[PDB]
Amino acid sequence: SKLTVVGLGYIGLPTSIMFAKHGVDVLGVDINQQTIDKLQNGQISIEEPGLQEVYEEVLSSGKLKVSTTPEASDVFIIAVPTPNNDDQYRSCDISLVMRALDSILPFLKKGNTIIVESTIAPKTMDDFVKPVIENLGFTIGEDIYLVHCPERVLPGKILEELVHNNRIIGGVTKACIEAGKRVYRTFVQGEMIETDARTAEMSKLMENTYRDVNIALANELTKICNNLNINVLDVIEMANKHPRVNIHQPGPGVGGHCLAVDPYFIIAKDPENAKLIQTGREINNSMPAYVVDTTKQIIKALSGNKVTVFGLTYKGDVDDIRESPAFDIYELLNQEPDIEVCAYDPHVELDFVEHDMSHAVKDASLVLILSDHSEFKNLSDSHFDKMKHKVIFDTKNVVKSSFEDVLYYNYGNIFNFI
Amino acid sequence: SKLTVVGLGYIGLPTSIMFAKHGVDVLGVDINQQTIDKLQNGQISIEEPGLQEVYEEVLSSGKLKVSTTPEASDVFIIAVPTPNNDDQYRSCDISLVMRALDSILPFLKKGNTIIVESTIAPKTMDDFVKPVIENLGFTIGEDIYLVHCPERVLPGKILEELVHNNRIIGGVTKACIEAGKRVYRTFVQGEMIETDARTAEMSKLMENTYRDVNIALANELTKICNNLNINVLDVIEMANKHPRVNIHQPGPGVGGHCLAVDPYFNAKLIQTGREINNSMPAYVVDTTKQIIKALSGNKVTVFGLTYKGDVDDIRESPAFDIYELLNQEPDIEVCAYDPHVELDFVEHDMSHAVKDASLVLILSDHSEFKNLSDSHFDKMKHKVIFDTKNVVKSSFEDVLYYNYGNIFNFID
Ligand SMILES: NC(=O)c1ccc[n+]([C@@H]2O[C@H](COP(=O)([O-])OP(=O)(O)OC[C@H]3O[C@@H](n4cnc5c(N)ncnc54)[C@H](O)[C@@H]3O)[C@@H](O)[C@H]2O)c1
Ligand SMILES: NC(=O)c1ccc[n+]([C@@H]2O[C@H](COP(=O)([O-])OP(=O)(O)OC[C@H]3O[C@@H](n4cnc5c(N)ncnc54)[C@H](O)[C@@H]3O)[C@@H](O)[C@H]2O)c1
Repeated sequence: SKLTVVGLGYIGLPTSIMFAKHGVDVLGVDINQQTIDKLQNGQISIEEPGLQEVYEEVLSSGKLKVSTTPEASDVFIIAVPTPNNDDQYRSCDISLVMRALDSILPFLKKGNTIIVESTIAPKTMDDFVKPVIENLGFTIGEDIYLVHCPERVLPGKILEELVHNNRIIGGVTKACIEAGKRVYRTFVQGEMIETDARTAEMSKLMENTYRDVNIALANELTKICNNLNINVLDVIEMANKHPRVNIHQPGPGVGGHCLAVDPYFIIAKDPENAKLIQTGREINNSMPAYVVDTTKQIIKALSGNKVTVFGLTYKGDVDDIRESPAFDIYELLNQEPDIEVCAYDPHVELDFVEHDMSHAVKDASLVLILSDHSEFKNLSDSHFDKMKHKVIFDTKNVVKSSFEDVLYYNYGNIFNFI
Repeated sequence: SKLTVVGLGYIGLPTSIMFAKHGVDVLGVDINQQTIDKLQNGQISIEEPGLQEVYEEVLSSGKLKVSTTPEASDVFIIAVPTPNNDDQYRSCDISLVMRALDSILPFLKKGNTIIVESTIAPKTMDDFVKPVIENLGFTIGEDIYLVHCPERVLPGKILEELVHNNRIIGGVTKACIEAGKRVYRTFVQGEMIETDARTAEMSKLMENTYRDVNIALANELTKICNNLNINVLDVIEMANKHPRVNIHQPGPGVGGHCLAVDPYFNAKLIQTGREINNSMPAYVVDTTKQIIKALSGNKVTVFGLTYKGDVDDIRESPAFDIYELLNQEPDIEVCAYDPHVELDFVEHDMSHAVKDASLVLILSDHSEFKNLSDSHFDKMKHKVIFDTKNVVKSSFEDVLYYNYGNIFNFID
């Protein structure tokens, strides 16, 4: 048993380290010479706790070797990025999987297994991958095995997730399913959910679509509830008491790498039919503007100009931005000339970001909480003493503590100020 | 103690039967003399398993009396229908509730309790009910008590749910909450969820909105999946393996229900969801045409005319909407088979309905459809089923079975 991994990023690198730790002879392949040199030198390319340690032993074992050129293997894994095409429908860009596939093609031998771990649009495996392979003479389920196994990981111990998480084996043939089951069985303690390529592709993208549409509903309800002087949050809690009702929570928008990427892979496949998914996307995309307009309303009624943003990340307790509605709000609030913007975020390290809470809140006429950081769960009137007007507008409903001098506004209270 | 229920249908009648069964002197009111006469004669107006039996004893006890006119009571319960204001919004027509409110107004006395059990649009209790009452001289939380307690009925386990299910008492004042609690405490073993009128109103509507939007997603996926030659049903089952993913099932549309929208109307997602669910009858009709184009004949047998399975309600039914459309189509011969629907144009015998039919279209999830063999469909011209509710669980040999996940296989 020999294995190749094409694309050695947040997915590829840990996948290589996992198979090599488990005795498989692994070749790691990347377009980046920087990444290759850095790995050949003995250093990991991505920031992950204790991964550098597990890599060290693995590279010394001779079980992991990194090249820019693939070689004949028993199994090939494509873990390259899938960007959202600049276009109207934000189509899946399968362009990177296609060139990775091309690089694998000359080293293919009968009996081999190809795995696409990258997020792909429905019918990619069948209408794009399958043809290119079958054309060489190979026959899916006989000479070669095609599997889509969408790999997703939280930087909260990626290796742990690689072992224990439930996996979807989406093979082109029932044979491809067995071939892919054979491959992940080396370390997967989790369940091997058997299905065909198209279902595994559609299903994975459905998981993020159900989420996005259901957040779009909660966000839309917040807009309706605020105009009707109804507490959206109290309403969601009531209605959710029904076993068949699972209304999601509102927020400052929908960022995430997957959460905003994935629903667009479905739209682009049949744009005229995906009206609900599109609408869902528009509503979630409008939340930064809804928050900015509300922020503008608050500062007009009060004297002060300064507003302190609390949270710049897409998720709580992460130092990751890049895919954040919280950053989008800050950027917009800054651009507004009649608004003075002050940053505050304990997780990410940046130049324009203030790290002493008191100086950030100093003379501020609003605290716009945008991320659900655990540090925000407990906050007293003392933290906000330096403010011009002690008033918080929480969009993530993270503040659980009690206030006396501070005016607290949720997505369920904001109509009480306006 | 005297209680008055205005409207004796699927809600009002069981509510009357429950309070009377618990020793309250109940006065059932309905606008329909037929319903009044049948109840006075000793027969229930709605089809429900252990209900005619519990009514019999209750009527004999003298605890339940039915009139067309209300009278002074200690508590008034409005359980009239709330139709949809004809929109792609599906707002709440409160006119029947407002009608019922008028009919009770002259019998109001200080200390009384008014309960609106009907589904109402947000801020109804505050902007519509509250003013009309306060105008007479009454003061909410002092003279009289206004409560919105939206029901949730499950035909079959109706009376059982009436006792064990958790209830939302939505009072205009904290006093109104206590007043409504005194009433339901006579039989409610379940929890009394204390809240204000607007939250109780908005939540029932939200419960309905989550459902509609989530069905609109499953229906939209079916349209996408069929064009991509993917099985929607297999996809839903896979994705639902995730604990925080609960994709709903597709269907032949969504039957009439009030939504979390203010009638004054933006509400883009709820509107879109409504349009998609409203297009399902046409999608099914178009698919039916296609099936009939590839086969010979014109006959198609519609199996189910109701919005829900094991019910007789044809009101605002997508199954009825399909039948109506299929009839209107000149190149199509239509036949309706529903065991629960007592109507003139509806065929009683399954064999005569399927006789020379080129297609059998299942539109309702009736328990009788769960188990079906090739023998039932022997009289057909072409033995082929297009199930929209995925109710058929049984196995076939000569019959061609199609689902929302299979239709693309009929080579179209
Ligand atoms: N970020 C995640 O943990 C995550 C979560 C969900 C889904 N995914 C899916 O996996 C994909 C990859 O994510 P990632 O975080 O590993 O990306 P990444 O940027 O961290 O790594 C991609 C790597 O592939 C290399 N590469 C690109 N094209 C190549 C080619 N043609 N041949 C060889 N190497 C090539 C790049 O140099 C880079 O090192 C995502 O785009 C998405 O489809 C990832
Ligand atoms: N069908 C259900 O079990 C159900 C489920 C959810 C919500 N609801 C809510 O309850 C409402 C009623 O449902 P239902 O199934 O009982 O309807 P229904 O048609 O079975 O009964 C309504 C009864 O009220 C009577 N009526 C109408 N207007 C009246 C008036 N102004 N004065 C006196 N009587 C009047 C009618 O004659 C009829 O007998 C629904 O529209 C909805 O708001 C019902």
